Formats: sequence, C-alpha cells, structure tokens
Amino acid sequence: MENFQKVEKIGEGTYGVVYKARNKLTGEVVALKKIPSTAIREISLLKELNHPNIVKLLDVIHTENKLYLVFEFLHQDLKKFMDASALTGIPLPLIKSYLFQLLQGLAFCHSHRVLHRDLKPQNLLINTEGAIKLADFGLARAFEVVTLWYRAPEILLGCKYYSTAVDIWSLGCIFAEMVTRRALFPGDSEIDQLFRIFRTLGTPDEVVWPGVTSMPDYKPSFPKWARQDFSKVVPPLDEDGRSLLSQMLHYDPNKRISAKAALAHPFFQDVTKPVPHLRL
Ligand SMILES: Cc1nc(C)c(-c2ccnc(Nc3cccc([N+](=O)[O-])c3)n2)s1
Repeated sequence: MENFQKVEKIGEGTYGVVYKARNKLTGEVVALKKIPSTAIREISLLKELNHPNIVKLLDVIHTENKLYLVFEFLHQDLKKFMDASALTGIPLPLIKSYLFQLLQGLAFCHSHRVLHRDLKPQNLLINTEGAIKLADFGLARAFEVVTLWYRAPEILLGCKYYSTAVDIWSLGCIFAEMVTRRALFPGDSEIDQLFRIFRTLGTPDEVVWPGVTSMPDYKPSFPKWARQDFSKVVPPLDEDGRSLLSQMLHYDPNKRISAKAALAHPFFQDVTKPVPHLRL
C-alpha cells in the first residue's frame, strides 16, 4: 500500500470501503477497495474477465491478512446520476444506451459462468463518454444495511443454487427505476421485499412458476395478490420497453430472458450512445 496515496473515501460497499487513490509509481488515479485461499484464486480469475462494460480489476494485493482490490476509477455511480436527474428524468435514449451496455457486460460475464449476484445503482459506474460499467463482478462468490430492492424472488424464496437469471432480474428493477424515477420494489425486510414483488407481479403459483410451492422459504399461507399491468407499473415506457421488462421480470428463472436474447429485442433497434450531462 506504500505505493498508494489515498485521496478521499468515495463509498462504503458490501465487501468494504472504496477510496479514490493515487498510484505513486504510474501516476494512475484508481478506486481502492479494502476487503482465505479460495478467495485469492477466485479474485485472481476476475482480473482476466475484461470487458468495456466491466470496471477493470487492475490488481489484487494480499498483505498482512488484508485484501486490497485496485480498480480503474470512474467519476460517478448511477445512483448519484439518478438523484441528479430526478426532477427531469434520464432521457429515454440514454436509459436505452445504459440498459444495452449493461446487457452486453452481463452477456460477457454470463458466457464465462460468472454471476454478479448484487447488481444495484451503487455498483453501476458511468463516465463522461456515455459508457456505463458493472463493478464488483464475481465478488459475492468469493465473499450499513445491504439493500434488498434488486434481489431476485428465487433468492428470497431460499434457492441456494441460483443462476445468471438473478442478474437479469436486478437489471430489470434498475431499468424500471431509471424510467419512473422511483424504486420498483423498495422492501425494507425480506418478507416486505417478497410481498412488494407479489403485489405488483401477482403471487406466484405452479402455473406461472412450476416448483415454486416446493421452495425452501415458500409458505402456502402467503397472501394471493393479482398481477398488475405493466402499463400501470412503468408509464411512459413504450410497448417494446414494457415487453422486454416483462421478460426480465418473469418469475421462473428458466423463462426469464437471457442477456444475449435481450440484446436482440426490438427495443434496441434504434439504440444510440448519447453523451450524459455530468457535473464532476
Ligand atoms: C461499490 C463500488 N465498488 C467499486 C469497485 C466502485 C468503483 C469503481 C470505480 N470507480 C468508482 N467511482 C466512484 C465515484 C463516485 C462515488 C463512488 N462511490 O463509491 O459511491 C464511486 N467506484 S463503487
């Protein structure tokens, strides 16, 4: 760490505190995260998982039982950008560009059998060029109240062997939040989170999700709520956007759209790469 001069505390992530710092050797400005042999091996594998929509993991430093992760630095997270854009809304072409890029990032990681598992606006980073990138990819497999708002229903229902579909669910919740300027399912407990999902998408049953009633935390005593139309859930999103969202929010992880199939969705026929309005 003698090679890094800390600049400021930029955040407090799930796996540790994130600092902006300066590399004394290269003059590089980085994001330094201060966090078991299995963890070293898994983290080392993430250094090779390089994609333009993945925050680059520059180095892994294991010194005095402490673990530091050195990332490329981006100037803002999507949560702060969404707060800054709350009175006007993020323009739909920029929402579409960000969703398209994030789907490219997920399609890449998922093709390498790497899951994020904890996507949230707080770990989506943006730059002045119009790029958006996924941070903390693969850290959940290796290792303040942790937000449940973007948690897939199979996780809340006790599935211990969940799939890449959990990331599609989280990204669908973020897509809805960019469009409406409000969190889709802002639960403050696991049951509140599950019941918020049920109140909007309907209580799942064996018809829409075969095997759901046999899940570890499923209870036959769950209240039975009717599903709502997406026209009510995400106005003023057009029919292509609502169709894609509905496929990202299917209850059955096996029915849920893949990142690769989502990239071919008609919603992206007119996708562009606009420049965001960023104040740094
Ligand atoms: C949860 C995270 N894990 C990593 C690795 C993060 C990461 C990676 C690269 N650049 C940045 N920039 C940035 C800029 C402003 C504020 C914040 N914030 O932490 O609130 C972050 N963060 S954020």
